[PDB]
Amino acid sequence: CPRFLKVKNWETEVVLTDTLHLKSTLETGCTEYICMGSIMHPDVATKDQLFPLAKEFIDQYYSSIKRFGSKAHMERLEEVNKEIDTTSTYQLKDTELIYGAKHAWRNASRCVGRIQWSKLQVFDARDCTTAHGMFNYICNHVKYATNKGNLRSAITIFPQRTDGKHDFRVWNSQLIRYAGYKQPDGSTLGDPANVQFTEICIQQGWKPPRGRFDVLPLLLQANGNDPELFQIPPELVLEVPIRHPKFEWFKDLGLKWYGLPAVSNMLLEIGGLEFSACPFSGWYMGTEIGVRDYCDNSRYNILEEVAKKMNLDMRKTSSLWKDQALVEINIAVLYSFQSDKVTIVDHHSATESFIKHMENEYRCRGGCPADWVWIVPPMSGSITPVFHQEMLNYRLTPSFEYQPDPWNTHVWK
Amino acid sequence: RFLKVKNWETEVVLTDTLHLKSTLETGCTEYICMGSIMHPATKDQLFPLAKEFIDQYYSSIKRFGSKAHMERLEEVNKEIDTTSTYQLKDTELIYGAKHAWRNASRCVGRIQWSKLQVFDARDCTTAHGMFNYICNHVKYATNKGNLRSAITIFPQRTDGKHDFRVWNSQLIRYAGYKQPDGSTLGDPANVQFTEICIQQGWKPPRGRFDVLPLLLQANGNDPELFQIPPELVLEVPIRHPKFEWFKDLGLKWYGLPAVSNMLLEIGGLEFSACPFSGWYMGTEIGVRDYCDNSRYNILEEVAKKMNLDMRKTSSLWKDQALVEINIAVLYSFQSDKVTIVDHHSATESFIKHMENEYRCRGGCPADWVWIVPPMSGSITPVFHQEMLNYRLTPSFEYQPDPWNTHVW
Ligand code: HEM
Ligand code: HEM
Ligand SMILES: Cc1cc(N)nc(CCc2cc(F)cc(CCCN(C)C)c2)c1
Ligand SMILES: Cc1cc(N)nc(CCc2cc(F)cc(CCCN(C)C)c2)c1
Ligand SMILES: C[C@H](O)[C@H](O)[C@H]1CNc2nc(N)[nH]c(=O)c2N1
Ligand SMILES: C[C@H](O)[C@H](O)[C@H]1CNc2nc(N)[nH]c(=O)c2N1
Ligand SMILES: [Zn+2]
Repeated sequence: CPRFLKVKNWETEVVLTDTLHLKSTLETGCTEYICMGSIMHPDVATKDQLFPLAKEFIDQYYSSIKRFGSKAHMERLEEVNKEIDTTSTYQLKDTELIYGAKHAWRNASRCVGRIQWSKLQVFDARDCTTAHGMFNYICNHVKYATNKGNLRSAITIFPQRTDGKHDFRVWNSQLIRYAGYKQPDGSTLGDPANVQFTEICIQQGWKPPRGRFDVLPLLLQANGNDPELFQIPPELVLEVPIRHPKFEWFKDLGLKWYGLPAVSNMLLEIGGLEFSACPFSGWYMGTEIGVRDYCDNSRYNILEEVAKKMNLDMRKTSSLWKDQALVEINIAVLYSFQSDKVTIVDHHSATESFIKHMENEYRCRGGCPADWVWIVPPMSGSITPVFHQEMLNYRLTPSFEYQPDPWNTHVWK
Repeated sequence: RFLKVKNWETEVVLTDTLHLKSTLETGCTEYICMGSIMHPATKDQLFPLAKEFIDQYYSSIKRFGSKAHMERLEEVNKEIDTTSTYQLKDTELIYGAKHAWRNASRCVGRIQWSKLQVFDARDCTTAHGMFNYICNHVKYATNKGNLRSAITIFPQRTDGKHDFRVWNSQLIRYAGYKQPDGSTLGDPANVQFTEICIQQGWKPPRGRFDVLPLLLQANGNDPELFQIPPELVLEVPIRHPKFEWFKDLGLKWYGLPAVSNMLLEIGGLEFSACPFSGWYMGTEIGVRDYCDNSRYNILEEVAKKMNLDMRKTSSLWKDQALVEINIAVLYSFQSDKVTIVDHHSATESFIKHMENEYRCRGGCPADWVWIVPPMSGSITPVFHQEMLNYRLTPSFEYQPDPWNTHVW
């Protein structure tokens, strides 16, 4: 592979040079003959597999703190090595764990918000043993992160995988989500995305209110055991009713959303250790709710209903009645959130911030992996600075990975 | 391997077998992906390239291994042998150009690929002949508003020394003038080229929408200026359906989109001059041309007349300004019976086209980065459609700008 690579910005002619792609660890899916850049998704580790993985991470950590080749560095290596040799695994120091989680965020190519990567609160929950213990740690995460609307990014990290039969998993894809109920007539109430999971919850014992914005319970699995339901204290779930600064009728749509974006189905990998339960949270970009949650045809799909109340021509597609209703929904989402002092970033600010971030990364780190397909907002793309930015995408470790859905793999006791 | 693509909205899955047929590299490796990078012969090189092409021609017409097929291979062989190149049959020229359109991973219009009008201009020898050939393309392809797809093909490369090149990247584009005060009149994307025309003796009207003259190079010779007759250049006054103040903005665009700087490649032959044209997707003009900061840049101005709050980015004034600008663009073309496709319709057609391609051809290369409209992305059905990109041949490829390699 070639040493230096170039990326161009076609709006500013700025040309950056990427040396970091050389440290790529795993596969992208692409080959010389085919590219999978638009493809969404392209039993444990043995000793000899783990040794080099771990050393790589350690060396990396000691090169960050400017102690590479030091006495503490070589001594750490020998300790880690002795530990894999005898126990088939090892354990990360609190320092290593915190560096590793910040660095998996920093390396997350699909994430437009990584300018904040270094400010992340890491909650070590490796001492956990039960679902109640999990429910407790998560509740504290929610309360810390939410901070009364002044959100703060945090991760809570549960015990790492051992033999595969003793995983900790959060069964909810995200900590806070709205239920979805299939009707007998085929129509759906709530968030259609979450139907399968809502059914699981109901079978597992949940009594559903059967409403449009019913907050799902946590379903928590510890040490390989069957999952258990716990409801989140509603006082811990900050929520924003959606109104519009011009249209008085917009609140009549009875729309709200949750203030905390919190991913709980991804696997954090550090030094070859697998953290199968590692919920993290930040704050929302306006478009996530205004465009995807609200407007996607298979989600809340309110475009037609907002169009009606706007009195738009809806026969001709070229009237652009859809794009007009879309902008106005996203105007209301940013308005509601700012007026309740809940932290939220518009897609112009975020993309501008990210270009800044990327440039500093190229400067200081010799590169910054990025997934243009994910990075570019799902509305008004070309009018944001990232659209015109060339981005090399590759996978650096530590990283956040996808993992199978637990209800597909779990062995019921 | 077979590969699968899923649409995440409909959950439809398609199976790609076609990708097995490509050979050209994409740029990516198993470790680095360049899906967002814009720009990632001899007798012995020439024959197998020619052979594969003929093979798939005679396979597409269901006469594979025929006597017709066998002599063609023989004909082509003896010809490369004794001439270091070979000429395409007319049937093969037409197939090669339609199929190069068909393999254009970055084109959303490809549902139309087979209704391509093909203009053979391989008997051309001067810049004057080119100009006459181009005028005819423009005039046919414009057709009084009812746009039709066409391509014109000038003689193939031979030795690099005698290349045919249209120097305009597009047959019709507005001029760009640098001002003493730093700013730019006309089109800022064209400013260099405009000054190469002026340097060649073009008299610029120094205006915001001055059609640039043709700069044609024939057989490796110096380029020569030529004005397209105005009656062949259809343009549209851009006006708004509800905003009666919009016309006062002074916006017009040309009706005919026509890329003239690329390079058609068939059976290992290089047509360095092959202007093709179809019709516009509204966003091409409404978003990119008018609203990029390095283009016409009118969002500030429009949102002013629209009287929006322009103090904070989070009031999404740009996103409002943008939608109204694109409404006008569609409404102007439609009102003038000039062909245009909106991005909702062009995307639907594409998804339908993909279905067709998979169904009968086992795949359809697509560049998601380019296929997704530059506005309202996820409310079009292609945002949610997974696409595989790979380079099938014949293809349209890029080439060095002429003024970087030509000696006078
Ligand atoms: C601090 C505020 C943050 C903002 C504004 C932000 C922004 C975003 C956005 C808009 C997306 C796309 C979401 C989607 O389309 O589903 C995303 C994805 C992602 N973000 Fe962030 N993020 C933030 C914090 C974080 C943190 C704290 C982490 C990890 C520690 C993280 C890691 C990721 C990852 C791994 C993805 C990809 C998700 C997937 O593949 O499904 N982000 N981010
Ligand atoms: C007939 C109606 C057509 C429509 C609606 C259409 C639409 C589009 C659009 C919107 C783009 C993106 C270009 C940009 O944003 O810069 C594009 C690209 C492209 N189209 Fe089409 N097109 C049409 C006809 C054609 C024809 C006749 C050809 C060739 C025979 C063609 C081949 C291509 C190629 C090669 C690109 C890639 C441009 C590049 O790489 O710079 N298209 N098309
Ligand atoms: C950490 C973080 C910050 C931020 N601003 N946004 C996120 C994503 C939040 C989220 C919240 C949510 F409810 C669903 C999703 C993804 C749904 C599945 N995808 C693959 C189609 C994501 C995460
Ligand atoms: C054949 C065709 C059909 C159609 N609807 N649109 C096109 C492109 C028209 C066009 C016309 C034009 F003047 C410039 C461009 C893009 C120039 C390069 N970009 C990346 C900075 C494109 C071509
Ligand atoms: C098929 C395609 O990859 C898929 O629809 C992607 C496109 N880009 C995206 N970008 C973001 N940020 N989030 C998404 O869910 C998607 N979806
Ligand atoms: C860097 C990136 O490749 C560049 O901004 C691309 C993105 N997608 C595009 N898509 C179209 N249709 N036209 C373009 O010029 C671009 N530009
Ligand atoms: Zn790729």
